[PDB]
Amino acid sequence: GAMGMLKHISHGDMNAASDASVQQVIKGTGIVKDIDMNSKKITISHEAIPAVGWPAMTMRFTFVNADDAINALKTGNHVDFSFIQQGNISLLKSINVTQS
Ligand SMILES: [Ag+]
Repeated sequence: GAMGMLKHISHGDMNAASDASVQQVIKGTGIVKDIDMNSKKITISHEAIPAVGWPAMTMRFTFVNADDAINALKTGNHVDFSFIQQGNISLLKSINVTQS
């Protein structure tokens, strides 16, 4: 059949929102340096993240649930991630592999 559904392809009609569950979810980047699903800690050598105000250091991030991203995640991989600060505990919400 002739499938030609005239939708707003014109990127300017903002009907969809990029936000949903962003409660100041602090985003950053760095190279994964270790993954421990057992204690749910992922030690990532992370860069200067100005959103939290932390310099380029190696530190572990606690995740709530092992996602498909976290499953396909490997050490040595340069990634961009998103977490929320909880005292000293950096609670990893989501993680994106940008360079493997
Ligand atoms: Ag740190």
